[PDB]
Amino acid sequence: MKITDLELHAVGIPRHTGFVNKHVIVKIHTDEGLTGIGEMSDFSHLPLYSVDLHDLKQGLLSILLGQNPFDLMKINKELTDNFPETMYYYEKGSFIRNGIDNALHDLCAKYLDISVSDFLGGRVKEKIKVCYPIFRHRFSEEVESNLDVVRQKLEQGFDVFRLYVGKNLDADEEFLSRVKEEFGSRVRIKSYDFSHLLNWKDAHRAIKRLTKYDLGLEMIESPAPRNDFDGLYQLRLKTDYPISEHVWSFKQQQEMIKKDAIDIFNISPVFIGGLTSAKKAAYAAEVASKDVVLGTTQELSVGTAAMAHLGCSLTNINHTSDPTGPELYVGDVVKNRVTYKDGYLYAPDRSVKGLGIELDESLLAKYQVPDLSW
Amino acid sequence: MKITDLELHAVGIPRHTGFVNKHVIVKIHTDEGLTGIGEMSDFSHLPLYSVDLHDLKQGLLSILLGQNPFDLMKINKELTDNFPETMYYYEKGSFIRNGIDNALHDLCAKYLDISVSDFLGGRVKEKIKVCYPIFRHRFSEEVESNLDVVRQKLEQGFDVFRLYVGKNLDADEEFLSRVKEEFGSRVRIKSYDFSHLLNWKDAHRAIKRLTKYDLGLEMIESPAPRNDFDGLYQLRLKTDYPISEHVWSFKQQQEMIKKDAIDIFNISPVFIGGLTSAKKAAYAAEVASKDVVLGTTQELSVGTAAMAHLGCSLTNINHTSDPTGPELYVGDVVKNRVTYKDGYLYAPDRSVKGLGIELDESLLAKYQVPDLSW
Repeated sequence: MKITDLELHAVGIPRHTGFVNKHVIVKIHTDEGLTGIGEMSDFSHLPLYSVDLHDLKQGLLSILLGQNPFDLMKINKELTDNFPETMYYYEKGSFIRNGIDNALHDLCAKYLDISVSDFLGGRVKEKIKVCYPIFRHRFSEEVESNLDVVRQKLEQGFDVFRLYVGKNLDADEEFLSRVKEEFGSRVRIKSYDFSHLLNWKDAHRAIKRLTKYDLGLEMIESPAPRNDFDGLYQLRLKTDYPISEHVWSFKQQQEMIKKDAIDIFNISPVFIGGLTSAKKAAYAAEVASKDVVLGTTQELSVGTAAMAHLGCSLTNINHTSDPTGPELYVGDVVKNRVTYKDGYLYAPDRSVKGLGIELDESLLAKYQVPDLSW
Repeated sequence: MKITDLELHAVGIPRHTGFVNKHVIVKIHTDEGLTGIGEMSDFSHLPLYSVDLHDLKQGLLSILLGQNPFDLMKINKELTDNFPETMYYYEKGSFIRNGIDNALHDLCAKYLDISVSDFLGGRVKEKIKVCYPIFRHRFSEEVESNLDVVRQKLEQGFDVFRLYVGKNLDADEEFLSRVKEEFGSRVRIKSYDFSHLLNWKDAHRAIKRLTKYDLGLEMIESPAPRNDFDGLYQLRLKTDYPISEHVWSFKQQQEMIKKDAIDIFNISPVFIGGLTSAKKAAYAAEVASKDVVLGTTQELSVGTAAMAHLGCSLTNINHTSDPTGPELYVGDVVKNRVTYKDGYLYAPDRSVKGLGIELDESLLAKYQVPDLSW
């Protein structure tokens, strides 16, 4: 009923590339003993500075100590007050707020003996279709390797992928051409993701040549520089396909809504500050009669589980989403990881109170790191 | 866990004028036996036709039968599917959806042994400031009577009122002048409500003369015809004070948000289809960095209790609200009515699971009526 302590433990999980992303596993304790778990991921993004976890624990406790975890609106306002939105995609304050708010959801749900799902409005479906990533080709040589990825993942159930483009357009068409002639309708590339790397006119040129390949194309993702609302709008009018963009702040989302700059709002709790903020963003999109899809993150099973519950509760998700964080790592820190089958992300067992994901202390100690330093 | 039946009982409560408004008391039953209660009010508004309750019960049951009350998002989508939004202030389908969604909230909360408050994000405050209505003067003769109302209500704790203006402007200034010289800063008229009766230019003229009296004025309410978004916008730029307007549909709200037509969104669950829809509207306003206030309704304690819980959960309500439905009637159908003290509406006891309001069967039978006919 009352928050009494907080634990912030940093962990580093080696990716299939050897590189290690650092995450923070959150534990919110209470006077009665129940504990809510959460995850602060994506700290491995610019700006090139690291946050002092000792100091962060202290500041977060000063805010949370003695509070009722059920006062989500009150607590989130206090979190936003201390960790302001900045219209920047990778604001570390967002990851921080996300871990806390998500842990509060887990805590409240456990207390009421219900799944986080039932705390988010229930189920509209039990799973959401996701896609597997094919990272941008810099050389036409990497094509073959990516073709194998499609081959391998298709066998594992992933028939839909998202292609990060923009660098070497010739290499992208070759890849698209190769995948079309080898798998045909067996595989779909639901999106061409520009990652804000091109100005809108340059993206328009690329879009015209890549869309010559419509392998179940659903949308064009991030085809303009960050916060270039007028650019997104122009591209939206010149592009037959839906334009999608990530939501990283309410001010940014408000600008896109007011300008009718995009077609699909790509939402991820980690980039907007948690489930509470993500729900607000999804509802603002719903009121504006706009579609939503869940975005990609570097989250492990704890953070991804939150997105699974969120996604299965929304009524305005009619397209393929991107949460595949667990696929980036071999290991994790839970007893049982989230389930992906036939290219779908499943919401955790509704009969299990809380997040439906449990931590494995041995794995936590195994991947533990002293800080979030680069 | 599963909805098994529905009860729709019409009641007519005589107002302090003798006129009787007809409401519908909703009861959603489940296989386990728990029951959720709700209220469908404001049926006494145009259009001049009445809904067949026998048929309505049947249709609503066909939708709800066998469903999990916790699937709020799913159920609300089905409700919206069958009772579409129409951009009309008094759409009866809205009152209908409101009674059902609110009863589902009561049901879910009772099941989890928590107050509806904790099902809405907790508490930001325990009460919200409201104002007492002073209905439009048609003659300068009614002034004296209204002065008594201010006198009487001020003694009862209501130091803030809302004035419905537009008809006889000379009578309005006289009233405003009389109240200022007799109570001074003791009383406040937080709003001049035009009720969509004047085109924006005519409202502008009235606003300029009435604002000569600033008795703690907070906003100008409904100063343009219904759905006149461009008019509201023009008035918003020419009026120093915040412009407020009711939200009756997401399409309407979306237009006002996109155009930045108003300053304050006046939300009432009954006019937008229930707590679930009202939360979405409040969040869309929050994302747009706009304020919200709760509007007036003809609701008894059951419906008003829902607004009390809602209002105490929001972080963007910094002005005086208008829910005073209970003040319109002498009687009601509950064991204990909602509490108003010092001009504040209090959220029901958080320790009481559900809505915090209980029906009184004897009173229900006492005010029962056969239909919603005019």
